Formats: sequence, structure tokens, C-alpha cells
Amino acid sequence: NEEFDCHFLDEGFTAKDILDQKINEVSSSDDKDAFYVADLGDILKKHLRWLKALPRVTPFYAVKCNDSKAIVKTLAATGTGFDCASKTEIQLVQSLGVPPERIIYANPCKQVSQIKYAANNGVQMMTFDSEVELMKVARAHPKAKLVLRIATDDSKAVCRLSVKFGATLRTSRLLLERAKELNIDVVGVSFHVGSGCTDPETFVQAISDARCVFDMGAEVGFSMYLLDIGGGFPGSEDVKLKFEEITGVINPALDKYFPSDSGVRIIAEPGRYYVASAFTLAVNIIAKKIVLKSEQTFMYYVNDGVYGSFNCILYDHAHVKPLLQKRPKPDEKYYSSSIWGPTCDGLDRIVERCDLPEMHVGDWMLFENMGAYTVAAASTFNGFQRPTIYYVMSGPAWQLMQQFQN
Amino acid sequence: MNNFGNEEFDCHFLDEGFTAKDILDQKINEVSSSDDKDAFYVADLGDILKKHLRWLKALPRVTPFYAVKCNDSKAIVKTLAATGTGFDCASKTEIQLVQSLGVPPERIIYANPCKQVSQIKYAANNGVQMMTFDSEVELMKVARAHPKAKLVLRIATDDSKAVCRLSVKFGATLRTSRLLLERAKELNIDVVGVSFHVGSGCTDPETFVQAISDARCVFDMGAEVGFSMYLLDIGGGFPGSEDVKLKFEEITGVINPALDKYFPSDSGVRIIAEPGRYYVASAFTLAVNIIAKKIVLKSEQTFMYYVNDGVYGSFNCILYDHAHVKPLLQKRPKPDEKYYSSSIWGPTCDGLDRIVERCDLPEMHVGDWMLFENMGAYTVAAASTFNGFQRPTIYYVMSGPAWQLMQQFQN
Ligand SMILES: Cc1ncc(COP(=O)(O)O)c(CNOC[C@H]2CCNC2)c1O
Ligand SMILES: Cc1ncc(COP(=O)(O)O)c(CNOC[C@H]2CCNC2)c1O
Repeated sequence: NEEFDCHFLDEGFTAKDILDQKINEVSSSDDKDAFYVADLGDILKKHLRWLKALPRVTPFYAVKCNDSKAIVKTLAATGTGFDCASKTEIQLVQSLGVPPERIIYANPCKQVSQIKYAANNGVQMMTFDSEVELMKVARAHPKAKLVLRIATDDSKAVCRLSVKFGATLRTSRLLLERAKELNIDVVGVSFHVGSGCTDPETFVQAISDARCVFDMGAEVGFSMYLLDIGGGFPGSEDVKLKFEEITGVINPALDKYFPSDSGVRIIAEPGRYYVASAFTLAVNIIAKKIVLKSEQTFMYYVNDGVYGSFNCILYDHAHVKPLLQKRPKPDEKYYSSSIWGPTCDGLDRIVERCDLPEMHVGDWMLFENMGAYTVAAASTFNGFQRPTIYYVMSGPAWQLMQQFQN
Repeated sequence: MNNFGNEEFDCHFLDEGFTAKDILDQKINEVSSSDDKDAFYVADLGDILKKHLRWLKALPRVTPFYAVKCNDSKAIVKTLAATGTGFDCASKTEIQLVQSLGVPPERIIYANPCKQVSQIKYAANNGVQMMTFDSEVELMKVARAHPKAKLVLRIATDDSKAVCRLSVKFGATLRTSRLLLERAKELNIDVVGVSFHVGSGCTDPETFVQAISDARCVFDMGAEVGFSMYLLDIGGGFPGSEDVKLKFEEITGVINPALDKYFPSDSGVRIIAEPGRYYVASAFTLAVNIIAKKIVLKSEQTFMYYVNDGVYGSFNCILYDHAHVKPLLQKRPKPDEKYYSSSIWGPTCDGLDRIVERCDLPEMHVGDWMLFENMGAYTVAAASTFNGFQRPTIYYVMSGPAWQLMQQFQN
């Protein structure tokens, strides 16, 4: 089974070269299903980079971003924590041998039976942001260590009047007092700035707000020690606001509001940072139409779409950039083109308009940075199966993973 | 009510005097004093049989080929196969599903106009001869991978009033249709008919008339080039519930005179359709549990309810199918009871996983149930397990008389 099958990446070869090779091998096979190449070594590189940029912050990987068992196994060997949102994710993490103290149940609104599942399996730390959640915890997991999730302002959000998660400071005070009444232990504070962060100062504000709630806890008699700064960090360099800019703004704020001598323990919940760039998707052009506007335009149909990997266009506000597998000659002509998914849906369209050389059925298109919120949310609408994932890892990357295990 | 063994093929008896609603009530009452309150469906296969009887009555000249993609539940396909419908399959997996249930290939149309070559090869290997197409490259692929196929030319329609527009993506113009027929003649490929799709969620029935007229024209084009055209495929778009402005019978009352005018029976034409949501929409009712609750003060009281199904699950139809969902209470509320402005949210971490932005509901509590009717079409077929949340259990029910009706259809 390919789930736990990993291939060697030879010296001097990158995931890109492996992609080229696999494509050339099937040139006349006629079996040209879409497929992923996933470089686990890129995940190890991301971990080293995190250790360098955020030395005070323990990463808890957000399983929901991509729950591939190979990914979770690699990260567990690396020694990260895991942020789990449901019973199934907890089951996945524990099946790989991760002890419960490396799991945070960071879902603020949890079904009671799933809270009980967490309690049965020793997962003690959970987040919350409402009084009803406190009632549920008191009845189903009374010895849990609760982390109060506070609200953060996203000025760019589509729905700004109705925020799904996060308590205001005013509500946070009442929640701390209520938890004290119910004899429930609150041990920290969490927040989530969001993937669509444009200004790193948002983090500063969140950290400042977190400190405020910490002070409230001290007033009510809690011994607060856990600060969870959430996720939202970029997973590729193809972004305006790069990881290191964010961390360069975060670390002084952490030192100012949560100095190390205070005894605070700082964690994060990065999802896309670890996995986005590790996965590259190859889709095959399965159909083609030429529309005359005599300026020629083209419609290409590929065998992955908005019901599959490209659901990220709708759910994750993703902007995907098609890349050519075979290097184009410098002089060849480009045409206005659209790219469509395989399903019956007229809205199953990947790219409305782009410039491409004339391509043919059987040619491949590549999409980089497809690791995050792509396969995790794919469906089998129309009966189309999920692309196979080929995991690769070089020898030196495996050695680095061994060093992390030691 | 509890499934034992396989969910797919387990069916429960629906006793005399009971409706699917009563089964929902019973299931809810049965788990009233426990903490396992996962979301679940009640699927009344008898409603599907009723829909088939209604179709036979309203469109006696049109053989239905069920659009498997709308809801690919094995129980649904088995019931319809026993009923004797055809099947419209969009991929190798759907063909596999239909054939596994024992349906012969002549009751399958591969009505995907833009097919991967290996899937065309699969269709050829398993005797599925009839496929649609709307482009020259498709003719090349068929000539190379399925040369003996019977092709149905899919034409464009003005579906501007339809809820789900398909014509931007699929369908040849009449001008293109002439060239496609001539090209098919060059390649020695047999074109046997014409198909169209007015668009899912049709709002104006006159579209069908024009579509049928266009089909007649293409038929005539085929006759000019030497094809003997006999198959007319009028697609889908029919409503699946009575909760719509444009009801099934108005559409069929517009379709039947057009069929008689442009395709009289004495011509030898064979007329089929590809209804998806018509057969299954109202057969499924979804019950979700309120798993979390927040009170927001405006003191005008407002409420946020969190349930254990969402936009990544069954309610993906809000995004993909332009669905407008109406939450229903298990017990019809007393007239005097106070209502509050309320929002309904899915279980996932996503801030946009929101089912209902604003509605009026009495104050509800964790453990209460909400019902969503007419959830059969384009709901489970496109659900994912994002965040690790599992698909709702489906409980299939069927009364004795419904089974008798199915037996009559099978004979
Ligand atoms: C509570 C919590 N923790 C971590 C993450 C992961 O965020 P990343 O940006 O680092 O991956 C999340 C993510 N929550 O929502 C992001 C969704 C919204 C659309 N697709 C991604 C989280 O909620
Ligand atoms: C070719 C073809 N045949 C039948 C159907 C079924 O249409 P119904 O309206 O009868 O269910 C279709 C539908 N195709 O896309 C409609 C999807 C898109 C979003 N949700 C519905 C079809 O294409």
C-alpha cells in the first residue's frame, strides 16, 4: 500500500526531477492519472527552519491541514506535537505512537461524545471559548486542562460581524470566573491570527491581548502557563509576507509580554507551513476545445478539479498557478486559455484565463505548493478517485530525521 | 432503529401508517438519554419508487436514465435498477458500480462529453457502447480507443435562467454540430443521436422547446451526411421536491407537445432523459445534533448553534449546488413561543463553515436535533471528511406496499 511506501531521492535530484522522470516513463503508457509527489525532506527542512526562527515555540502540527499518515509519522519522529480537531485525528495520531501529552484538542466547540473520547484516551488539554463548553467539560472531562481561545481581528474577513471562534476580553473575564466556579482548571490562552495575515503586527496585538487574559487569570486564582499562538504562517516563498518577517515581529513581542523567566510555555499550531510546498500535483490534459474569438483561444480539461484537489480555490481562497512540465521554447506563441476540471459541473473551472502555448491531450500541467487544504478536503464527486501520492525522501533527509529522533 | 452489518444494503421496514418523519422521531426518541447523537439520514426508497411512477405517468415516451453522480448510494442504484431505469454514468467508477449491481451495458449511457482516454478504453472493454461528445478531439480519442462506439452529440442550450449553468462548459453550437457530424463521417464513427441539458434547477420550461427544436435541426444535419439518427436525450434539470416555483408537471406539460411536434413517435425515435435530483432529492432527510451553543447580546438575545454536519459534509451543496437550506424543528413549536435571531454553524475549524447566516428559532439547547428535508441530491455525493468528521449514517426504509410496487416494476 502506497500510504507507507517511500522512495529514495538520489543525490543531486529534487522532487521536480522525480516528477519529470515519472512523466517521461508513462509517455506512451496511456495511464495518465493525476498524481502527487510529496517530498518528506521538505517537511524536515521546514522543521529546521522553525527551530531556527521560533526557538521558544514548540510546534503542534495542525493535522486537519493534511492528515496523510506518512506526514504525521515523519513529524512525530521529528518530535513535534499535534493539534487535533476530532476523535478521528486523535485516533490517527495515537495509532502512530504519539503519547497524549503531545496532543492538543484545539477545537473550541466539541461534541460531547468526542470530549469523552479524549478523556478516555488521556488527552487532557483542550481549548474553549464559551460557557456551554465549560458545562460540557465539567460533565464529560472534569480534570481537563483548558486553554481559553481569545478573538483576533481580521479586517479582511468576508464575514466580519459573525466570528465563529474566540472570546472577547470582556467575555474572557466571565469565562475565567465561571471556570473557577465549576472547579475547572484553565492553564493558558490561545489565539489564531489566520492564514490571510497581511500585517505581522496583528500577532503583536494578539500576544498583548493574550497577556491581558493571563493577568485576568492571575486575578481569579489560576496558575496560567500555556501560550498558544496558533497558525497562519505561510507554507511557501510565493507570498508577499514571508515566514521570517512574521517571526521577526513575533519574537520581540514574546520576550516583552511573556519573558522566559515567568515560566510560560509557548506553543503554536502551524498547519500549512509544514506541508504546503512539500506536495506538487501533476494533472493530465484529458480533453481540449479550440474557440475562435481570427484569434485562437483554448479550453483544456484536466483530470483533477474543484471537487478534488482544487477545492482549495473555493474553501481556502487559493490562487493556483499552472506550470508547464516541458520547458517552452522562447519564441513559441502563447494563447488565452482556460483550465477546467473533469466533472459535469459548469463551475468546475480551475483557471478562468491564463497564457499558455498550444497544448495537447496527454500533456501534463504542474501545480506547486499543493500540500495544504487540498487532499484533506477532496471528494469523489462524479466517481473520480483521489490522485495517488508518491512519497520521496533522500538519504541525508532520513539522517536528519534520525538526528531529531536522537 | 439500528443498522446491523452493512449500511449499504441494510433496509428497514416502514410500517403501515408511518412516514419517514415518524422514523426520524422514533430514532431521536430512542437515543434521547445517551451522548451518541451523530448526524444521520433517513432515506425512503419508497419515495424513489413514487417518483418513478410519477415519471412514467408524466413522460410516457421518455425512458429515464438515472444520473448516478447526483447520489451514488448503492441502495439507490439497486432500487432503480430493479425498477428498470437506465443509468447515466460519468466515470469508470460509476460504470463499475452500475455493472456490479447486475445492470447490462445497454442500460448505461456514458454521458460525459470530455472523457479520459483510459476511461473510454474501460467503457469499450466492458461493452458500454453509447457515449456523448461535443468536440473534434473527442472524436479523435474515440476513433483511437472505442472505434465501434455509438456517439450522441451534445448540443448547447440557453440555460441563463437555470440555477446551475452547464452550457459554458459543454455543448456544441449548431454551427459546430455540422462540422462534428462531417468529421465523424470522415473518421467512420457512428453518430446515432443528440443530447442536451437545460441546466440543473431549470427556471424556464421554454428552454426545453428551443433545445428540442435544435435537436431536430441536428437530426436533419445528420440525415444530410448519411447518419440514421434515432436517439434523443433530453437531459436533466427537473425539480426533486415540491418546494420549488417551477414544478415537475409544468415542465413535462411543456415538453410533451414539443416532443410530439418535432419528434413524432412514427419517426422511430427513441427518447431518453438523464434525471438526477428528480429521483432522489426528497427521499433523504438529514438530522443533525446541536453540539455547541453561544449567546450573543445585542438585551436583545441572539444565538449561534453548532451542529455536527457542515459545508465540508452534506452542506457542501450550499457552495457547489447553490442550495438554500431550511432548518426544521423536530417538534413543531407552539405559536406563543419566543423566537430569536440565530445562526447555524458547521463543526469544522473553518470560520466560513456556516450553514445558515440568520433565521428565527426558539431557544434551543445542546442535544436538540435539527431536520433538513430534501437533502438527497448533490449532498453526500460531494461530501468530504475534512477535519476528520465522518459521513452521517444513512438508514434506508421501505414499506411493504412500496416493495410490492417495486416487484410490479421488476416484472
Ligand atoms: C485553531 C487552528 N489552529 C491551526 C490552524 C492551522 O492554520 P494554518 O494556516 O497554519 O494552516 C487552524 C486553521 N483554521 O482554519 C483555516 C482554514 C480555513 C480555510 N481553509 C483553511 C485553526 O483553526
Ligand atoms: C450530463 C448531465 N446529466 C444529468 C445531470 C443531472 O442533472 P439534474 O438537475 O437532473 O440532477 C447533470 C448535472 N450536471 O451538473 C449539475 C450539478 C452541478 C452542481 N450541482 C449539480 C449532467 O451534467
